[PDB]
Amino acid sequence: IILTLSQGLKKYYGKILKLLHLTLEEDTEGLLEWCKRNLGSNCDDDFFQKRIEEFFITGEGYFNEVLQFKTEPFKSYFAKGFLSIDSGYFSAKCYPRSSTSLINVPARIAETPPKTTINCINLRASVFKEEVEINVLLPQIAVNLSNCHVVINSHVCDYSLDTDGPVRLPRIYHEGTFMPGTYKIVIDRKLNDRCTLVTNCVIKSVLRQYKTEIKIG
Amino acid sequence: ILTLSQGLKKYYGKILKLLHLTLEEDTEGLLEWCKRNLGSNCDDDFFQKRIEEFFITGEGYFNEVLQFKAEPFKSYFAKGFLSIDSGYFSAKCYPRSLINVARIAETPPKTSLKTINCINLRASVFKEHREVEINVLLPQIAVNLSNCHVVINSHVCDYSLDTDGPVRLPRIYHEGTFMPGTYKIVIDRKLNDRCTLVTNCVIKKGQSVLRQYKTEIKI
Ligand SMILES: *[C@@H]1O[C@H](CO)[C@@H](O)[C@H](O)[C@H]1NC(C)=O
Ligand SMILES: *[C@@H]1O[C@H](CO)[C@@H](O)[C@H](O)[C@H]1NC(C)=O
Ligand SMILES: *[C@@H]1O[C@H](CO)[C@@H](O)[C@H](O)[C@H]1NC(C)=O
Ligand SMILES: *[C@@H]1O[C@H](CO)[C@@H](O)[C@H](O)[C@H]1NC(C)=O
Repeated sequence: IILTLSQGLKKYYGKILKLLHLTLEEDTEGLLEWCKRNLGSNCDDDFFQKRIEEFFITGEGYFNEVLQFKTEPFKSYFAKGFLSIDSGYFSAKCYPRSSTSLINVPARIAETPPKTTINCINLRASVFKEEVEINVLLPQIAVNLSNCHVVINSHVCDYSLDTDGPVRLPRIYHEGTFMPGTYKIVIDRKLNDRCTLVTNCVIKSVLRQYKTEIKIG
Repeated sequence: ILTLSQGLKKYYGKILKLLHLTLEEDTEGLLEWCKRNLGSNCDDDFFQKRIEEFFITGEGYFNEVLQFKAEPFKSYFAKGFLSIDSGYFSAKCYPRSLINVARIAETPPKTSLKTINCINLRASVFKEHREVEINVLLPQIAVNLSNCHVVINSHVCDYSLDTDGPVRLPRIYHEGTFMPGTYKIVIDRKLNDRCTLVTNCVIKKGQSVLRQYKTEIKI
């Protein structure tokens, strides 16, 4: 029943990741006693939501691994670059606002007449002979992966995805829903053979929309 | 003739001198290292452009030679930051992946840091361990250290200083002189006993006229 320091931290990280809408499952059993024994405060959804908000926006100086700022085992506050929120089943490298100097979340675009090296206003494809990166500029327009293993980078949180379907982006709640403005999807060509991305390619100052299936390898 | 590592350190030395971070350099044999390894000329124009592309208009990946896009620097396996280390001075410079750079009136204290009432300075003491940070908000107004060893952080480049006098900040040239918008000065109290920082404390509604009085921060 009693949870150790690392186990309680991993459960704390697991719930924070689920509120970020990065994972679809969680394991948060036993977190109430770990908080009231180490943190000393309640760990309800309000506590976490405020912690996520304070971390990604309105950040102030240093913090701790429990994502607490200040203007017993987590009182050292030797963290300002980034924080590695790792629950054991899914890891994420999240960057605080203290490192950055997120949009406030749309419309549906009309249809234009190929669905299968592209020419999209919303997509930027780069090929490094060293991998393939497909940067997107319209994060609300989704890019569903299929039979793929990617790592997506951003200015809010970097992490790797293998679940097929819609890409899960972090979403902060502070007077509304805040989503990143743009994210980049890197794909290792050397296991990713049958990887297919289905997206909506945008053609031009009115914009147009047509589906396309971009496959790598 | 200079080896690969030695040529890189001299390459870093010239970039550091152009950044106005160091006052001395060792660049003898650097042109031969460039035309033999880089394949391009290594004049002040070449370096100035490399500094320009690195700190502004940066786009994606680069190499330790500050080039963006047997050729030992064609793999472009470098992201995040670059450690410009010449052997005599190290600096962790971050690419964008800067202000453009007035006199304030005078007001009538001459010396703790718990209270300095400065609009230009934000003094924090981290009892969280053993360190003192004095954030500055007006980089043009200089803070001269005396008998001190600090490490200054910024959004352009982190490095440590021990030379007494004005703090040396990076300066990028692109249609003008660009300096960082704000820098942080950390001081480890646990060798840094005789440290004295002399700065211009800013005192005194939106209609408030701006004022200035000298102050000597003792640690
Ligand atoms: C975000 O947008 C919503 C739109 O209704 C608005 O109500 C809210 O105040 C905005 N929040 C911020 C922080 O801009
Ligand atoms: C991604 O999947 C969702 C859910 O089925 C779908 O509505 C959307 O159209 C897909 N993406 C594109 C670009 O079609
Ligand atoms: C700085 O001033 C110079 C000289 O007028 C100008 O060319 C340059 O665009 C300015 N840069 C910024 C960022 O204001
Ligand atoms: C620092 O040194 C310069 C040297 O010219 C001097 O003018 C200035 O008054 C000193 N103090 C400050 C706060 O800059």
